[PDB]
Amino acid sequence: METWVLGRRDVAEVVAAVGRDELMRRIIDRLTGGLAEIGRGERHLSPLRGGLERSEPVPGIWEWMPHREPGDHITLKTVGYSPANPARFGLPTILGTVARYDDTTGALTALMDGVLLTALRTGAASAVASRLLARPDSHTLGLIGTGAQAVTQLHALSLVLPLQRALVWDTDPAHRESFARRAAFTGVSVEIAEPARIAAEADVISTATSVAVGQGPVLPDTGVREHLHINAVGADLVGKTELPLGLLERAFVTADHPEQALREGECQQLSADRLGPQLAHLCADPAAAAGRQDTLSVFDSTGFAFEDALAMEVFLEAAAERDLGIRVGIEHHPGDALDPYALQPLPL
Amino acid sequence: METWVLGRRDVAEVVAAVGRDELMRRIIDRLTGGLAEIGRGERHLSPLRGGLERSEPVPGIWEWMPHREPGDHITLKTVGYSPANPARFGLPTILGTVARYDDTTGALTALMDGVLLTALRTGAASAVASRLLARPDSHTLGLIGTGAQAVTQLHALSLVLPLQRALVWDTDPAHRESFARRAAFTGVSVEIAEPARIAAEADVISTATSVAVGQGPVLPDTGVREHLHINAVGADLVGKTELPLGLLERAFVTADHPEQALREGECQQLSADRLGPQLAHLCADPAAAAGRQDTLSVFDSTGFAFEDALAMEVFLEAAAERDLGIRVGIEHHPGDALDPYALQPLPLPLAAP
Ligand SMILES: NC(=O)c1ccc[n+]([C@@H]2O[C@H](COP(=O)([O-])OP(=O)(O)OC[C@H]3O[C@@H](n4cnc5c(N)ncnc54)[C@H](O)[C@@H]3O)[C@@H](O)[C@H]2O)c1
Ligand SMILES: NC(=O)c1ccc[n+]([C@@H]2O[C@H](COP(=O)([O-])OP(=O)(O)OC[C@H]3O[C@@H](n4cnc5c(N)ncnc54)[C@H](O)[C@@H]3O)[C@@H](O)[C@H]2O)c1
Repeated sequence: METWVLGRRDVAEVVAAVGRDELMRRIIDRLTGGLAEIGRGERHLSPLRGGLERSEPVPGIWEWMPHREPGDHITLKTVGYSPANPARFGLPTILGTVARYDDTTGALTALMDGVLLTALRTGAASAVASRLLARPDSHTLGLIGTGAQAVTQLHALSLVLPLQRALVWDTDPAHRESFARRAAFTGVSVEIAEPARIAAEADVISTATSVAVGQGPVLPDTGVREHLHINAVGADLVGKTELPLGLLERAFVTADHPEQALREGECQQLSADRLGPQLAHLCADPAAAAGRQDTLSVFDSTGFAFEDALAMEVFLEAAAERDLGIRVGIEHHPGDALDPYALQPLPL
Repeated sequence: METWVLGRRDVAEVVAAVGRDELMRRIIDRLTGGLAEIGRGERHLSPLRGGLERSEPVPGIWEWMPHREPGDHITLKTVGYSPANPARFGLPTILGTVARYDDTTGALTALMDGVLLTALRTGAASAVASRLLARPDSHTLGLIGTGAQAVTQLHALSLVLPLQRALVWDTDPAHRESFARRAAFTGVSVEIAEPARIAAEADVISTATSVAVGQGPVLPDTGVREHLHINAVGADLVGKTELPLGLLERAFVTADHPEQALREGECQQLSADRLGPQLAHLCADPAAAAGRQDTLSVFDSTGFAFEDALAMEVFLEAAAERDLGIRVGIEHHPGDALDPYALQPLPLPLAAP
């Protein structure tokens, strides 16, 4: 009968009441379970996303990301990547919303912020992959790109690895200099370091940049620690990549969603037959993976809508428990299903 | 900064304030103008829609339909086709919503009902096509399928043609028997007739059925009037058609969106090279359909997002005039754009507890 809307105030209230670490852990755990279900064939990857490329102000994309859970509900995330937003408008680069529709009737049942949820599930996905593929004694995290995603990359990874420090870089000096402040709550010490130094000293790296098509790589084609694990998180336009080919070619590479990664991930640079097993496979059999901790690995992360559905369920469970959100009758359900004009009662 | 939400009460208030006839005329005018722009090369057809097919309890589909106006905004209609809804749940078959996103920032700026808007723009499109291709003195309308769309097909067509009566059929007796009451506001007399009589007597027909994949036609190929114009409106799943092949083969056929129609319309049955000029080309230059009023013609209608964007503008102009809708901060816009955790929860009390 009415759409449950959770906007920014309620989302803030969930975080305040649950706690950042606990919320992140719930999302890590949900994703881990969901990916293992996919890996056993009990659930299935989302369809490929689509989007509309926008050339201005600077090149970006607005995308739609559906996922169906048959007999239950459809999730739709709608999300912009607008890399001029922070400096031009004081808005995040990544701006979106997540909707849920009843699978049986089509009715819009819930709608909420996608900005926070996106950042949380993206950190979580890197944590799932890094727990499997990073050495368990990893002490140094490298971050290339210190914008929004970097915050939750650090946070999530601090929950699953014994991180002592983060070596960080961004092409924008103001964005790298403010990272320590944004990261303070994790307790991981931050040091600004050049990409060459990050590549050489990190045990684990996340790359999460707004680099343009034709502007990589964001790390040099260098020698790295033999156990290095990299989460390649930047992803937006077709053509956009962050890692040097010569590094990728000697890595074990696991995509979150192989078809989508081959279009918009690092796997753009590779043949399909060069890809290792997908992340869900590793989640269903963590022993396919553990043996790969000690050699070079890359998690090619594009994000996919099932992750959004799961993250949304975490928020919906917490909100329901606290009676958060409002109810809005958005869709018109006529008094007679066969009469679009049965709008009664008319106001005044 | 916040999303403008026009929900069910506000859409109702627009209909009440503007009136059903005027609202539909505005939408007719707006679609005509926009289609002409496409026909002139000033604007472009929407990308092909996407969807997720769903088999139970009866096969339907949930679709997304984007249309971008570069530098201004992106419209997205999300809409379900679920043809067990009226009998099982008392909900319309077609259920959806229309959203607008700022093209520059990606921000969700507006969200509104898509149920009414869809019915209105779908009637309007048949009026646009029928004003071009039906005889101006058409008096008898036929309707095959007398569900929700059939109401606005009659309404819209009554506004552009001197209709005196409607001959109507549905496979569900209860649905064809309630059509007179739902149509009464148009003034057009309604009589139930079988499809063969409709085919023989109508000057203009609209087909808007929930017929299943592969289970057409819904109208037989038997002795039609020479000048008949048909709006083929049913469209959901790939494989769904309503008209007989033999009829289409001898008609002048115009699609609203050729590539889309070739996928989901009657044009599934035809080759691309056998289509007439698309509807946009006819709106840009009505002479491209010179003479076709007096011979067999088919408008193959599937719907496309630009139509929703134009209908949505009509509603937003009316709702802005009357200060309608609510404003809801749905998207999180952290004070520091690079800090997803820069949230602002309500402040805790200062005073001793
Ligand atoms: N994998 C996923 O699931 C997923 C989800 C959300 C976002 N993303 C992607 O992550 C990327 C970053 O998003 P964000 O929200 O952090 O954006 P952001 O604008 O907040 O941060 C991006 C940072 O990258 C920096 N940068 C640009 N080019 C660089 C380079 N060559 N080297 C180092 N730094 C550079 C920018 O100055 C900026 O600080 C985008 O590509 C986005 O689409 C991926
Ligand atoms: N072209 C467009 O732009 C557009 C837009 C909206 C809806 N549609 C489509 O129009 C069709 C009707 O939608 P609606 O909202 O009116 O649905 P509805 O369920 O309200 O009505 C459809 C009617 O078709 C009847 N029917 C089923 N099979 C039939 C047959 N063989 N002969 C006669 N009647 C039959 C049903 O009993 C029902 O009364 C659907 O395919 C829908 O997806 C098209």
